[PDB]
Amino acid sequence: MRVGLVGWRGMVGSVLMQRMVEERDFDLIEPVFFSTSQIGVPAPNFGKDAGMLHDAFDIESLKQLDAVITCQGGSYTEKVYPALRQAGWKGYWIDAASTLRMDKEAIITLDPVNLKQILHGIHHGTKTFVGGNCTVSLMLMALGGLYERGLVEWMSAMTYQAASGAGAQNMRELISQMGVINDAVSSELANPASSILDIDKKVAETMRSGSFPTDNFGVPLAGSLIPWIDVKRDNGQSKEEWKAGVEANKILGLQDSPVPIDGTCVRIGAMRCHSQALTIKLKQNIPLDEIEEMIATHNDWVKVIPNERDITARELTPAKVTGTLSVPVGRLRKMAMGDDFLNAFTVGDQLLWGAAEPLRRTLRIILAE
Repeated sequence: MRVGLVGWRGMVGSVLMQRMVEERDFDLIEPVFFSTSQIGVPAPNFGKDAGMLHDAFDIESLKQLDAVITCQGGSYTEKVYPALRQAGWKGYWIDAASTLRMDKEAIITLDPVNLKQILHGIHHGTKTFVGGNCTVSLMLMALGGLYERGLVEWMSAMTYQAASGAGAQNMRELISQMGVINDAVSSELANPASSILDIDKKVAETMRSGSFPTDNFGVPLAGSLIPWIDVKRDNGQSKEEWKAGVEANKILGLQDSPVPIDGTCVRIGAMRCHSQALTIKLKQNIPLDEIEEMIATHNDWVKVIPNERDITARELTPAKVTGTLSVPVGRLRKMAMGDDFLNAFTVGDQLLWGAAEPLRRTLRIILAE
């Protein structure tokens, strides 16, 4: 099967390859790599020889591919996806960008959760599959048990989003900022007896000095947070706080009867793991004993973390999760407001499940058919 990869050198594109190499995905497909900067040059060899690089903007070149997995982003998809369809391409388009997520002809992929919805589409046309928003898919990879059973009346989400979400450049800024802040009070920290409030004062001035590296975020992220992600919408939500409902239901396939979901999406200085604090409103007071099972059983990556202090500290943090496909969820307890009020805190790598993993898995699926 002739599959082209686009935007594969990018940040997501890279995790995508690492994983395809790990799962030997390259053993069931004839790969063709795409670039926009220097066609003709040899192509990467992750294991097998894949010839040269091809023109990612060449509609004619793509027409000869059965599959296209692009992590090249929206601006690319907007031009090339259309051009490719109208030119009669009936092949499979596996995209990471949000562009086609809300299109009728496109299925948002997250099999662990919606394998059903995917297979229907596979046999019944559907050639355009898009991955879901980093926040939503990690959320579902944790609360998959409850949702799949329509057990949820509504959910309130307050997030702790990693910088990776914004782009590679932002991660760099985050660590530069952390650097710039230590640099300001480096010595004073050494002297175990300096003035704590003086250390603070400086740190504050620094983050405040225009010379603080904020070209990518606009304001400081390290040592602060930004209670707004993406563009403002008509009502009060941001497109980030919005992709929540619309996209979540689409997957759950329940748009004319959708579970209410809203909350505040905040950026915190974490590298690549999104974290969420959910106020889950269930419909029927269910024993926590059973919520854990439904949850724990939904898929092989969600991991329930005993609501015990010490272990939660080791286990439910960006620190532990980053880089892994594990999706911890803990602090599971009924809340001060009724036994149909379930509290839950989850951590998840945004580059894997929140972006790349679904894509490669989807391929393996479409193949098993």
